[PDB]
Amino acid sequence: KLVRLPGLIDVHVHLREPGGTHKEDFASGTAAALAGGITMVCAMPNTRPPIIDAPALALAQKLAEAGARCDFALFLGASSENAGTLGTVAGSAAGLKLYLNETASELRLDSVVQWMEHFETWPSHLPIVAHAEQQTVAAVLMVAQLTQRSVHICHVARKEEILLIKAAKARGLPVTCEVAPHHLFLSHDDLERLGPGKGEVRPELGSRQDVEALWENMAVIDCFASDHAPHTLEEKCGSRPPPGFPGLETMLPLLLTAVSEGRLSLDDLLQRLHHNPRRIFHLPPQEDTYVEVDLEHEWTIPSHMPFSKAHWTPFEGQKVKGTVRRVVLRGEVAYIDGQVLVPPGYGQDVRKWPQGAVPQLP
Amino acid sequence: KLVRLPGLIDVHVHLREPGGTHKEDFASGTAAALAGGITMVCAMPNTRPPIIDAPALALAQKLAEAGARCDFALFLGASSENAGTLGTVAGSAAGLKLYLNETASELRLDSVVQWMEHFETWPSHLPIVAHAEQQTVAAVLMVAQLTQRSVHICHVARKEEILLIKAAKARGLPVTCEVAPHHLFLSHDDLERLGPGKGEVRPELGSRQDVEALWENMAVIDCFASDHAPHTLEEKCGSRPPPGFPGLETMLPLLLTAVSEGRLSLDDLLQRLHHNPRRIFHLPPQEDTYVEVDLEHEWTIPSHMPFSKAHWTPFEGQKVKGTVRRVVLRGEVAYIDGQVLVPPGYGQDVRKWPQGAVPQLP
Ligand SMILES: [Zn+2]
Ligand SMILES: [Zn+2]
Ligand SMILES: [Zn+2]
Ligand SMILES: [Zn+2]
Ligand SMILES: [Zn+2]
Ligand SMILES: [Zn+2]
Ligand SMILES: [Zn+2]
Ligand SMILES: [Zn+2]
Repeated sequence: KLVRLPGLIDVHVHLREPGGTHKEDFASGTAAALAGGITMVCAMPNTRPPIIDAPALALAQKLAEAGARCDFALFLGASSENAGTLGTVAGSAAGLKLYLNETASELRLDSVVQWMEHFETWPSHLPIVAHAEQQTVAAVLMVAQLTQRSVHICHVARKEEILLIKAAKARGLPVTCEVAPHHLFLSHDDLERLGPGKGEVRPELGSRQDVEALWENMAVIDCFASDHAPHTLEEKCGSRPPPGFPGLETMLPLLLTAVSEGRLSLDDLLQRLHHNPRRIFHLPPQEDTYVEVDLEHEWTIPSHMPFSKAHWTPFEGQKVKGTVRRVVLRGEVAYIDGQVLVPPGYGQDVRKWPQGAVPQLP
Repeated sequence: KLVRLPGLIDVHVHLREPGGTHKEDFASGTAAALAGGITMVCAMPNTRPPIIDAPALALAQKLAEAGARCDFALFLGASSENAGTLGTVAGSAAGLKLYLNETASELRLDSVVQWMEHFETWPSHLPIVAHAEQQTVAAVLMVAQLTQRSVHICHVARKEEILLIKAAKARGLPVTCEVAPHHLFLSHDDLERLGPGKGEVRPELGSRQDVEALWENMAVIDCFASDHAPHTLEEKCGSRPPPGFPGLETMLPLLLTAVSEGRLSLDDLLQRLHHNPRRIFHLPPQEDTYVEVDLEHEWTIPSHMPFSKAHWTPFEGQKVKGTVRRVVLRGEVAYIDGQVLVPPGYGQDVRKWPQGAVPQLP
């Protein structure tokens, strides 16, 4: 009755530690990952302090080693000050994250010249991912070409963006992309229900035509990734709502529902949650690691999933068919039927495994 | 000084056992694979007897288990009689092989309707690969669409074929392809030297414009695979030369030379010899498995490589930069500097590993 899947990978999560641990920490965020059938996560650098230099990465690595319940890699973040300074630690990171749109954070880049500097100085064999919306996609693609290397575009959300990427792929350009579940399963039609606080996310929810274009262009999507971005309900409904949705616990049930409806195949899902994450980010296999899912059980998403400290979900009320029943991680039962059974600290930094270093010429 | 690579995969080898063991057997062919930095091979079904039914597959599996030195999967072959009969054994095979052009073998299909029957009856979640040259590529793509599934095109050799595949990918069609080293590193310009016997291969050597088009369209190539097709020199130079070249021992040195010249990157190589083979064929990781190569050593390909029983090579006289120094397979030293150190029978059928079954809906 159960379907065995390999260990799934989410290349885009915000786990809030250090410095935002009321929103989530490594222990709670990785519990949510395991409950969502995810055994490896790549954590974004917009923490407090942000992971923009070697001391901050060293702290984050120890916090993750002590708190993570699944395996992980940590991104470095590009800043206005750190181009040319990350060479000694770069290979220990998941990749470099460029935040190219609106942020108040120390990740703000004020000029395309700063993007060029990062593309020129970051080691050429290591991943670069970008938060790049609308015309920014075209702009960062131009920088990538000028510097003759690849780029991965995070959370593609619009017809405009997926068609631009499609055209770049048709020209043989080295660009990959990911799409998040909210941009496949929610739209403007849902803003009335969510309200303007809860509904706040970047990239914003798309029109129905945006959603339909992402589905029609599934072939262009290399990865699914949650952009798990936990904030509490008080923050989402307060005066200055921060953008982002929690998503680890709902991503796989939503996508399994689509598989059951024939909207994409099981293989299409596994390419996008396993094989393509591995190959774009050079992430190693996990021995003795698998996920068992039940595809027959129908349930309704509640007002909050059990594990994320966000303690809310924008998918409340959607009917899904697909449940995570058991997760085994490196030979140990990590999750069964609503209970996480590996402690904080069971998870490891995959970039420290011999098989997890990115291959490079001498 | 040495570069560590993951265990490379060759999805297209002819190992001649059962029934052609003067040309190669599992033990000699897998020794050649290991010496070429390959730790997993997918063996084609055009043996004697051909692997076209369950009894023949059972024999071949035991011969491979007893003789193979690296890990493997075995293809089933489509025949004019076996559509609808392979369902119980299909999941144990690498995939189904369709030989769509000229053959005298029991793999000859005489009608496109027989291709349709195979596409309709072979389990939809399992791989199908085709030997399809020139217009046959377009024809089998049509059959795939009619049956709404994917296909993988073997040894793409021509500008015509790579551009057709490029156009299909631009339309979002589920097609992947592989290219063999002889179609990247040899051309018509080499037929004078090779002669009409040794030079016989299918698909035939291309023009210089064919070769240049494959390089220019590297983005369209999903995999490299040798089409290792050993025949003895007596056969190649005799009255009725069979088509095919040996290639396991020369593939990686040729491609490492191209990497050293900047013609493609190390990552481009590893996508095509590791990640994409894994994901197209659902081949499992190999624990504690890696290849160490030396990129500085220049050498000239001799008149025959050490291991293949073909005892000749069409690349004789080419200068290469790139050598396999050490192979470790599942924790054991399998090859060092010209000596194979695992015995016949060390290799295993990866389709019998729990992680090597192709995932499917219940
Ligand atoms: Zn983002
Ligand atoms: Zn991302
Ligand atoms: Zn994000
Ligand atoms: Zn890799
Ligand atoms: Zn062939
Ligand atoms: Zn092939
Ligand atoms: Zn062949
Ligand atoms: Zn797979």
